[PDB]
Amino acid sequence: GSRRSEKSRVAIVEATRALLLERGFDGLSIEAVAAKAGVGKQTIYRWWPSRHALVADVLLEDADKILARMPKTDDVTADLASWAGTLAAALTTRRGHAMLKTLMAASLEHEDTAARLREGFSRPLIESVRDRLRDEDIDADHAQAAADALLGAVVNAVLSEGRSYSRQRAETSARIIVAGLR
Amino acid sequence: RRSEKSRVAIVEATRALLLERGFDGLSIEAVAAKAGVGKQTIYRWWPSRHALVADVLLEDADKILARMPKTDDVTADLASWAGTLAAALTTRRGHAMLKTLMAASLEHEDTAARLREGFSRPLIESVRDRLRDEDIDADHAQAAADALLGAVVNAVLSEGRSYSRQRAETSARIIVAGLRP
Amino acid sequence: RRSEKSRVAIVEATRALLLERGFDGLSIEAVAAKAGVGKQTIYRWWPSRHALVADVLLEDADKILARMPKTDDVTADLASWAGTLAAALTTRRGHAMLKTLMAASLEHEDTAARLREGFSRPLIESVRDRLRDEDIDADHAQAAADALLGAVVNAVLSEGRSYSRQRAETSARIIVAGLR
Amino acid sequence: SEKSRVAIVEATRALLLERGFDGLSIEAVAAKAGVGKQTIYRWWPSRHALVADVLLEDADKILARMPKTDDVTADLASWAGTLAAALTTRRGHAMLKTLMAASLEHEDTAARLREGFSRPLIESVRDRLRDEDIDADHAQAAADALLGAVVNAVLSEGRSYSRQRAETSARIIVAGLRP
DNA sequence: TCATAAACGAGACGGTACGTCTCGTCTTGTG
DNA sequence: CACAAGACGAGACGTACCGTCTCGTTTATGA
Repeated sequence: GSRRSEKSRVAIVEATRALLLERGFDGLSIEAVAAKAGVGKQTIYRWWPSRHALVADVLLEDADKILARMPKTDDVTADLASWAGTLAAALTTRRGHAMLKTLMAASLEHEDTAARLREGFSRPLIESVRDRLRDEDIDADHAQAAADALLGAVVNAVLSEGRSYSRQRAETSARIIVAGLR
Repeated sequence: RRSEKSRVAIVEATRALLLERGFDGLSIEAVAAKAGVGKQTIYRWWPSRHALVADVLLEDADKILARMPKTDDVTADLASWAGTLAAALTTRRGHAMLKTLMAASLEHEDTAARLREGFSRPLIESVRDRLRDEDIDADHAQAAADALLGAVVNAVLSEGRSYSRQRAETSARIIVAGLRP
Repeated sequence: RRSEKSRVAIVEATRALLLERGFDGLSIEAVAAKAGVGKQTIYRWWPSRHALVADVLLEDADKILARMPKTDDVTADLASWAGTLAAALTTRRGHAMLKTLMAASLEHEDTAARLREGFSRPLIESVRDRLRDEDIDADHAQAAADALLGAVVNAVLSEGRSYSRQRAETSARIIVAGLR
Repeated sequence: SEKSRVAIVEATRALLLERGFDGLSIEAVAAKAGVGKQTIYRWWPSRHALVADVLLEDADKILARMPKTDDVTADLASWAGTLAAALTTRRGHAMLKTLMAASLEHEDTAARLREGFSRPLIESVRDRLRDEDIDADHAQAAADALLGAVVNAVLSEGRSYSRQRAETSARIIVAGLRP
């Protein structure tokens, strides 16, 4: 029997990406997506339960555009500093920013997509950090509070202030936090 | 003139509705109906839904903004303050205020500006000032404050209730310790 | 509170779409658009597409209902009344009206009752009364009226604007002759 | 495949009974049969065309042959009375309503239904009159008048319309055909 | 002491979007 | 190698709110 149209799925996904880019999450209608992709609304509803699941699936496929590798060296401070700065750079590009904003918005509005987006974004970042500190044998309570403050520094700053938030502050926060672990 | 009864009604309905349905679930018509008011009397005094919500949050600002204790141990102070903040953002009310502050700020530029003035800026200021009351270099105070507030706010926003005073305090201790040569 | 003019605009728009679509392709959204109005202005004041359409039909009763001529020649009068009726159901508008009236009525009984009370009944009453003048058994009058209105209405419902004045008039002539 | 074409018709029939016209859906018909709706669309554009075929295959429950004896008034009265009974039975009223709706839904369908129902009734009357050397105009007008009376009346009033009324209109019309 | 204008409750207005529904065509796997 | 099962583009359905705009109807002085 009939099966899902790949062409329509691709068109929907791409149209959503574009509309978030030019309008934001709050500015996104299922109707606009359908129009822009030349599909019927129901082709969207058939496969996704909401605006939120659609948006989540669209961000997740772009998750590599934010998660860079964690550098491994004898020098742990410079590793987490490079990691923090690189992530900051990523989160202050036009789409890095719009991606973070959208990600926050969708998470606030629906718990399921917060969880999925977080296994897509939050968790791998924090685990890069905890893994890196676990290499230097740091008590997990501490490695946790540390990963907390390093990622939180960046994500919170980029959400409060905009693209103006510079690498340097992130790298500084990485240095302080790391030196705190004696 | 202006009706105070109507105003308190509207603000109270906006609070209760924020609490029960979150920001995305708040409609003006709902606020009006629960307040027994005509919705025009909401548009007459507030330029938008976001500004109204902003006002409501600011009026509640003292539930979240706590004064930095200034004793002899900067560590115990910053940790006291962090755990206190994390405890205050962890009740249904504090949490709802956090989520709302975020949603509203993400959607409206000037509402973001007001809420940053009323919440983010003073909270960064608390930590920053407290470190510049010793003589930590300014960049280091910025970055440290960035990290403490960052830890608390992003954690609460990620794990809600199951965030603890303890992790926020420990985080405070690690940051402060990273400031001693 | 309730806007006149919005109402007027919706009734005219409805008339237009029925006239062109007709009842089966009548949508609220097309009406709203055509009338420069919000849907909810239609939904607020009308429990159904049928009650809307029925108000629109009942306002145009005058276009169809005509006074019964009363002369010395009852044959002449019923011929004229019927030919005048069949003329008015053979116009673009009158025909679209009949189809709509019948379509609307089939779908809901309250609608059929309101239209039968604003249309069928005054016409059969017109005929029956005209014959009650000339003094005729009730059954005969009734079944004569059934056939005078019936010939016209069912001809027009079946074939369309190809139906004629002549046929209606002649049917009248025949029926009345038959009451001799 | 014409084994499917038939299994669809009686399925539409069966359904059309319990749901009536407005509540008919190609989807439901495809479901009752062992068939994908595309099979139904292979032979019919729409619901109206299919309902129309069902009805046409059941024309004989409505139309009955014109009696031809030595008494025209009796023949026509009999005809009109029989059609009148047929149109106010219970299934007959429902059928008439479905026929009218189906016609209103689309012009092409109103034409097929007129051609298989209205037309042979009219022509049965015109022909029965042409057998008595009545004028074509007068035979047509009398036809319009008898069929018209019955059909219009059953559409306007319920199933309460009676044999005697149709019969009476017949006697009146025929009486009026005399010099 | 009234009359008088503001602010008010109510809620109708032209609109946008929602999420559901059914139509008639298009697609694909299996029987 | 035809066809049931059903995905698809289209677009109307009736509902919920949006922000604007009348409506009478309180009120609270200051003429």
